[PDB]
Amino acid sequence: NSQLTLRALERGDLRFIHNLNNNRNIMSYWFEEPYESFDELEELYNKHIHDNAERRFVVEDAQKNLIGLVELIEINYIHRSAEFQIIIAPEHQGKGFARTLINRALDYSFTILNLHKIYLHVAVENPKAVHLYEECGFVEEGHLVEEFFINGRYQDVKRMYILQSKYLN
Amino acid sequence: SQLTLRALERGDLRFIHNLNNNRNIMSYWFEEPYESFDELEELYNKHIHDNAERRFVVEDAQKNLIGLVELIEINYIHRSAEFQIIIAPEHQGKGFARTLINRALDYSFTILNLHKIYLHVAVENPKAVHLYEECGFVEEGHLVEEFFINGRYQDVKRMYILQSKYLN
Amino acid sequence: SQLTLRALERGDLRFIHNLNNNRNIMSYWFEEPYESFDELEELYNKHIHDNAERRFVVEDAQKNLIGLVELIEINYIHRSAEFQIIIAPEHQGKGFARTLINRALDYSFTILNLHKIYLHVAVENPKAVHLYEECGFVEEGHLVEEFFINGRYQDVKRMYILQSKYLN
Amino acid sequence: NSQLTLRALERGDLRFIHNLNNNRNIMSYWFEEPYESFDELEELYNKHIHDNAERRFVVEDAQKNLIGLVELIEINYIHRSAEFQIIIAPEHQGKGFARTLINRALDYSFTILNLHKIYLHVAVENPKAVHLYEECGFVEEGHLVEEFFINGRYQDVKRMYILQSKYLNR
Amino acid sequence: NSQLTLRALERGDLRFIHNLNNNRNIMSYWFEEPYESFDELEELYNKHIHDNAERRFVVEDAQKNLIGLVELIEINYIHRSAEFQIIIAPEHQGKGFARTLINRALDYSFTILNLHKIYLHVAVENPKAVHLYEECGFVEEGHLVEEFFINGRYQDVKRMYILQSKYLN
Amino acid sequence: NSQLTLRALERGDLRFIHNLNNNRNIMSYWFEEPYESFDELEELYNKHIHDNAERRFVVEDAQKNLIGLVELIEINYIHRSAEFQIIIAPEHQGKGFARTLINRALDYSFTILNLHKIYLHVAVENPKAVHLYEECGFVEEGHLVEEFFINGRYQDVKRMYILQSKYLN
Amino acid sequence: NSQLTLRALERGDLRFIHNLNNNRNIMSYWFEEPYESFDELEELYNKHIHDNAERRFVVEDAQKNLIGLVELIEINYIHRSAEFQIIIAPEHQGKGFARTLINRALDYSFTILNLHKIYLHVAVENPKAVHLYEECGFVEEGHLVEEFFINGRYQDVKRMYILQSKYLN
Amino acid sequence: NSQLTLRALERGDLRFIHNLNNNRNIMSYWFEEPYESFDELEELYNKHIHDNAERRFVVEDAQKNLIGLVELIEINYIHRSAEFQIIIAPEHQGKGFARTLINRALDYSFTILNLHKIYLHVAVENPKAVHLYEECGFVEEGHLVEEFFINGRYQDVKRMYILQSKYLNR
Amino acid sequence: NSQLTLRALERGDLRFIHNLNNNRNIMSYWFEEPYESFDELEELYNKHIHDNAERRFVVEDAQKNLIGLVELIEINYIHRSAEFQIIIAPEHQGKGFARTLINRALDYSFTILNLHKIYLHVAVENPKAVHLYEECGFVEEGHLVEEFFINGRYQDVKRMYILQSKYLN
Amino acid sequence: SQLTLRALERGDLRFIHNLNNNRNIMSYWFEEPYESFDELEELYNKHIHDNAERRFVVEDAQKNLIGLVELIEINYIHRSAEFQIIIAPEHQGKGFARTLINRALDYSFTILNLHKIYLHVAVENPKAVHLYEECGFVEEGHLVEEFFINGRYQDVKRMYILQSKYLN
Amino acid sequence: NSQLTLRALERGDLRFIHNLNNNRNIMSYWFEEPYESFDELEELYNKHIHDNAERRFVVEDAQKNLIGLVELIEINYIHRSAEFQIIIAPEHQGKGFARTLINRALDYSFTILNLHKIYLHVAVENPKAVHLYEECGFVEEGHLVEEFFINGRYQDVKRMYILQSKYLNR
Amino acid sequence: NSQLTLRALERGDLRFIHNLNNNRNIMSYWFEEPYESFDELEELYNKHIHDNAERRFVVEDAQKNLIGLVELIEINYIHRSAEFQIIIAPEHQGKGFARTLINRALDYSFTILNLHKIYLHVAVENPKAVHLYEECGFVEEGHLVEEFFINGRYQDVKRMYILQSKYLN
Repeated sequence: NSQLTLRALERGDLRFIHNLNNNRNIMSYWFEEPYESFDELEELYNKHIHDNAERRFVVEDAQKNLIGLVELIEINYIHRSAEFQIIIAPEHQGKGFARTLINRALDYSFTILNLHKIYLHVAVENPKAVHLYEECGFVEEGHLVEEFFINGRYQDVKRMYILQSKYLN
Repeated sequence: SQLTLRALERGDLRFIHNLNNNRNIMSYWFEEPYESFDELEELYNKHIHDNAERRFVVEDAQKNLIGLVELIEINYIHRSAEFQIIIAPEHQGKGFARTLINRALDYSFTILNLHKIYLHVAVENPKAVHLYEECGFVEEGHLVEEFFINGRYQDVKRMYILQSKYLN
Repeated sequence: SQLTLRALERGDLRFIHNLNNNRNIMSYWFEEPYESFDELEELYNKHIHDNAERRFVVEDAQKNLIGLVELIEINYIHRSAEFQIIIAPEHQGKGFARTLINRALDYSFTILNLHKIYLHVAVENPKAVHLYEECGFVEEGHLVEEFFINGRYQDVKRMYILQSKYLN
Repeated sequence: NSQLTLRALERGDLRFIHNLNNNRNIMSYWFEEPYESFDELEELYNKHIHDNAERRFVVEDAQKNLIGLVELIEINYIHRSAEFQIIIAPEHQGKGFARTLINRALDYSFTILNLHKIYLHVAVENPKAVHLYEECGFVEEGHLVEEFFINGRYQDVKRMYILQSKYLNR
Repeated sequence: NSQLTLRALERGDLRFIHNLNNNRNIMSYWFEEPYESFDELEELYNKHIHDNAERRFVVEDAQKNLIGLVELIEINYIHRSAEFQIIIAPEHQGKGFARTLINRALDYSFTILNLHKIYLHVAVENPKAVHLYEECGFVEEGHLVEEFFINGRYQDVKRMYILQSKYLN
Repeated sequence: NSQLTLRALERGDLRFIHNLNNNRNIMSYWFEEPYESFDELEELYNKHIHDNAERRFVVEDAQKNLIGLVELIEINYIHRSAEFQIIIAPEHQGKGFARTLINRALDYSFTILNLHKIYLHVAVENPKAVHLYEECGFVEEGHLVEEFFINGRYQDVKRMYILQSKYLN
Repeated sequence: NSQLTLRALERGDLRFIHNLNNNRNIMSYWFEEPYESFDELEELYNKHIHDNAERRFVVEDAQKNLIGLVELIEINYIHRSAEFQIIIAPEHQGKGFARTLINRALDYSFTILNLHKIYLHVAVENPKAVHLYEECGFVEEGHLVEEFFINGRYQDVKRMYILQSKYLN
Repeated sequence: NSQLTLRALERGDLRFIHNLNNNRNIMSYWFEEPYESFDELEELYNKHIHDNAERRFVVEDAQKNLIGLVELIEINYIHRSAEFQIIIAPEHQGKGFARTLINRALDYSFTILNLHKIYLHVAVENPKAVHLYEECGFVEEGHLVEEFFINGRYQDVKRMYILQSKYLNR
Repeated sequence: NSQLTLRALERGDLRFIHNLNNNRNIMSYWFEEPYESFDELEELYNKHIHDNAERRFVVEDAQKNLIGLVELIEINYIHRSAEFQIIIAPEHQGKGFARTLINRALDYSFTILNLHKIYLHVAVENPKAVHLYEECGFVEEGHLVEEFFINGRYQDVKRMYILQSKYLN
Repeated sequence: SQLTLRALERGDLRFIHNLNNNRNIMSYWFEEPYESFDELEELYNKHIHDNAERRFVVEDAQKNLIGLVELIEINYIHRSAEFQIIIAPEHQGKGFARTLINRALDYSFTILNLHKIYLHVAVENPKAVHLYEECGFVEEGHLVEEFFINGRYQDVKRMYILQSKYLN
Repeated sequence: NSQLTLRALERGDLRFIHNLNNNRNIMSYWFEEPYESFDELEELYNKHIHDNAERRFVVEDAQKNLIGLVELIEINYIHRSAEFQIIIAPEHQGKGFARTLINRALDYSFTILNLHKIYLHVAVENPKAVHLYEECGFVEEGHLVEEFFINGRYQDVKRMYILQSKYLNR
Repeated sequence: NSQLTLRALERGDLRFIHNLNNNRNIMSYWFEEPYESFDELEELYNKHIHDNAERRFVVEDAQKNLIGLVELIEINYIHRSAEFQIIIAPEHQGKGFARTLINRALDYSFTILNLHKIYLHVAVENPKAVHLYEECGFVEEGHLVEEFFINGRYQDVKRMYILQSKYLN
């Protein structure tokens, strides 16, 4: 709903993020191996406290339930571009929060970091997310062929993208 | 009258963090409303001896955390300092702005021995530029599209006040 | 069916230490049954980012610590990995061997994208070499007097299984 | 020709590399700023000596004249994919060398590194980069809109790729 | 002239820099104290070698003579702004290289660094400096009152500024 | 010949090593990538100067020419085993120095290092290598199936091994 | 009274010292800015644990109430001289403990460190302290003109002093 | 004369500084021990490169002959006051240079550093130090009793001062 | 009894080991000074966590009572030799556990580290231990004359020894 | 008889600190009665392995902290050591001096194998120089104005005793 | 003869020491591996500069020709005992030097170090090591069975000793 | 003579120091072992460069020849005492430079270092040393019995001492 907010990740939030980072199936559409020790994650978090090339956001409702995660990575201040990554948690999915949350990472990228472009990557075989993004104003700019090994085979992905004005206006 | 002003300590940091992740308060500082505690704590721990800033916490007599005030970029040759100010939204509209701005000019001019104090303020903050004008500040600057805030390029004033006019 | 497989954490380490100081279990790994927690903890803390190994903990649904499984010497050119396995003596003879070996080949072949998996197994372990044979492994090696264990020089098998045959 | 070879980027080759990373003409198509200290080149070079995620190639002829460079970067060892890029030094361009150099690299990635997918990012306003790349076998899979700011203004670039599949049989 | 080119500052140049930072005529016009040991200068360098908020340029002619120093400082990245500062060696002044070297500077920022605003601070009693900024398109936006104490007295400086739009177009 | 002697690897030799580790003909037969900067090589050295699980030998003739490299690696200490590897410089191949240099190697391990087992891995399609190990007393014990990807293709290698007993006696 | 003692400062004592270091008015006659974070103080304390150039003493009664602070700083073992600094706390002042406490810092400087001279600095505009010191045997040796910025203006101070014998005898 | 200039103390000037810090004649009035390693001079020099609390001046003539030094120390930026001291090398004393050197320093402190008060500590048994200092405008504000042990015995020193007030108008 | 086990020393075990390291009389037949701070010991323990040249074992019964300590030191993997050291605690002595425990350090040295020789050192004036060792298969190989200062005078000691087969067979 | 002597540990340090800030006890050691715990703790942590000193704590059977005894400047060539001793004022005049001095000479001569033990004692300590004389020590030194203590320059004795005379 | 002297092992003497620690003939009786980097020799040398537990002696003649070495190791300062060993460089063996060298060492240990017991470990298959050692006064106290693996096979060594007692009176 | 001057010890002098500390004739008379590597010497130096409890003097003649070494050690600061030690190079002995170099030494301590007591320790069987201290005003105050083991035997030394008063006056 409108109650949904975003907030900078925090050390208190690191069990909730670990639990999602070890879920084979949540992690399956992020193209990332489900194996992170709470030691490795914790330490990767600390090493990156001051890395200005990312914003990692924890997603919350009103009753203070952690809904999921929005991430901006690969922020380049020269070309003004960033990669966006969203995970809604197992217990918070199929509830209709996607549109909202995706739209606050643009709101953020665009109304705060003054970015020129946000781009994502999405499995053609997760053809629910691609309609979600479309319906937010993202257009397809590449059919990456056999990019990422997911689940026993090489799987294709769509690079999608929305520009700053487009969102802002 | 009941409003004291004292240095920033450690069990002050969850006050600061809170306000530091608020859009409607940070924008007025132009800053980005993203700072985790780790960042906050660690950046605190690195300036602990930096003699170029005075970070103050505003308290009442009941000792409840009223706001903060900063004297940043203190340059000891030209004796210039900037002044930013924040009242927590929960102590706004109480008539605390004038008192807290004068203690800040009272610390700068009567303790630090400074020559200039300067602030930057959003132009769209029309009931605020007055405040500082009303405290003896005068615009010297119309900054065209200094800060990108809330979707667009925006203008802020550079205002200024000297020891010569606050002490005299 | 009820057996999950997940990365090695910190409040896992008294499980590991225990088994790591057991003769009748370590010998089957050829290793020495001497490792204190300090050694264990500190060596853990030094490979935390080593991307050449995947150390997994076996749990049930009741979440009781069933065993561990390791993918060590992962070489990303030849895509070969070794596979060691341990079930705590208190979950032995329950019929857990096949399930846990297949999840290990399922992690190696379908997540890591590996070409080879290889294990070493005592020759005197005659109801075990079968197990892996029975899981699609085939001896390529009779290692003459590789490991000194339990008083004498002893032989182990080098067995192997490819992504080509586990996926097909 | 056949004289051209690739080898490990060494410490002594950094006054060669600095000079090309400070050239506006070369860099502005590599999409990176034409600015970098020898000190930023060498210290960044020292930080990455052990990084199994890249191979950095100084290209030489038969008389050891420094011709050009070749990177293979972002070397992921799950998906087995990398990014491939190439400069040929202003003094050795337009001599029919690019293909040998693309080939050698794809030979290295595929017959040695064992990668599944070599991909390159190429600008539309560089029509002979696109072309040479097609000749060598690369396929476009993308057209990225105003993805990089380059010389006054936002420009599109293409993505093009070959698989181990395609290169080891032709 | 067309022989003036900008290149990154280098260690082997840091003696030339040293001579301009310990000269009072030039550093007055930089609001900064003309005292800086070769060790401070060089330790400061090493300290800011990876620092993305500045670009420090040496200026060469055709014969590899050393001309001057262009700097872009406080490259802010949200707001896309830098402050521009310059020194033309004493021996090399009043040959009309200024405009071409303020030109090169506006070029970098706006064509490569994709910044919106270039801004400087120019001493009101250094009007030569004032009149070189105005022909390159700078506009006054602040009259900073008693900003710097210099040669025994507190002076005024002008903020002047030029925007990306106005440059290219 | 009797002029071939082993001595510890030295820093001043590490250029000679450098030339064999960046050569593809020789490193194929070492199951290892022919790419290694002088900095990796030399930083790796310093890293393993006190490390008791390897002995790294340079091989000299009478005239102090540099011949080759003998290594003993993974000197395990419970089980008394090492793996033996070798390279004879290209210029120095096929003069029949091999046996004497595999000989010296078996000598060290078994007479000074009191190891029980010497073992190697030899590329099946590098049979010259195979036939040099068998005359020095090595016995095959493994046919490692598709162990190394090399020149575009996954190959087989032989484990071969020789025991302390069989050497001395 | 005679019950008053002195004891080396200690980490347990650091809230009591902080509370005095942030009192504009206690700190006003010490010429020192009232702004020390409990972090800065704590850290300055640690950095100086072994600095033999100071003695920092906490002042206590019988019931274990912390009365104030006596400090010796700038101890020079060549000329034998030190600066003395006393603060009695807000809740312990106007009680007649000054004479006593001042006399145990001499007792200490003189009977223990074997110092030759103790000197202080005192605002002419805190003309209660100057009579206190006089009445302890301190004589005036300079009228420092406009030394220290206190409270909106430059204020004068008396350098005072008592020699070793003078005290000891 | 007018040829004399002050500049930043550099690494190369420390064999000049060592030699004066090891001279009993010079130091014994500066109140400091005539003993210090080059190693103690250079390592202490390295520790203080960034210290905004001091300015250390090598004085030179027109031919860059090393004449003397000048410190301004204890540079407090609330009270805006400092201590000022000066040696003139044994080979360039008694040539009428001291005033230029005091002036230059007071020019630096007042027209650049922006200090409110420059103070010096001078010995009674140095009557031409007291004198030169008066000529330049300094006022005694103190007479410190046996404040320093110097050559066998305890000696008094005076304190003398000028304000920015007095120097910028005369 | 047969219930007796050995286990790698551990940080929890360090009061029990300290208490024995400060017993003049237990430490008297170990030729070692009874003075180790729990700080020195603790720190010596940490420094040696990964030193492969020793095994320090804590001895336990069934009810989890710490019986004493067995130590292997000076393990040399080239000659295969080690020094063995046993202490049974004050409250666990004269109970008949010696034979057992000595025989598990051989069992360990011989069945696990694959050592060739274990040797000890024993005061001729502790002529109970020498019969204990004899009765375990240790033979005397030197009468060290006036080796170790124990209790006011230079005392002689027997170097004793048992070989691997001898034990194993 | 009931008095044991053992090494200095960590939960010993508030004993030591206490005595270390006492004038009437430290003076007899000539030392300065100023040492904070931080100094004490940290200097402890730096000599933990220094094999030139043995710092002992005196306990009774009831295990109450009776005093301390030190063997400092142990030189392993000349085999000389100094010996300082302190009984807490609350265990003084109990007749503990002789027993505790002999255990110290018993540790030095029969464990450390030392040749000399030497102590320095205030001359104005006339019922103490006797004590050590009475334990076999003999003045070799009248140190003129060694130590400044309690307002004035003062003399101390250098006394000495050898392994040759304590063992024989 | 009387020209021979011992002195502190210095940094410059390590290319002399390396060469003897890499000789199979010399080392194989010292019971240590004939293998060690200059880097392992120098870094181990750097780690032990302050170690009061050893004295390491380069032996020289009258013309400073490097003759041989001498260690005294495991220098315990309770029991006052040490291990003593000695090499004489292949080019200066069989010239009647060993005794002087053993003597000098026992002079150092007993008249300077003040040790109670100097002990050496000697191999049976070195009958003139045993012999020379007896001549100098050393007594066997042990015969250690197959204590070291040396040249293909396990060998026994003897232990031999002299006390300060015996050496300071003969 | 009047050409003998003291100056601080310097790194470039530390070879001269090296030659006196490895000479047995001279170090016997210093109660210290004539063995000290150039690395120990030079690492010890660096360690005590800021250390205020010693002054280490080299002694030069007019021609910059290197004469000897004067040291002041254990400069205690409460009690104002140092120990004085000296070496006159062998080549430079018995020319009557001693008194002037013991003189210079007493001069420093008492006129610059404001110490009350100079003390030394002189080997009873080194009476030449004894008779040089007595004419410079030293007085015996201790006969240290069997203090140092030297050339095979434990000797006696004299404490001798001289006071500030007696020097100047």
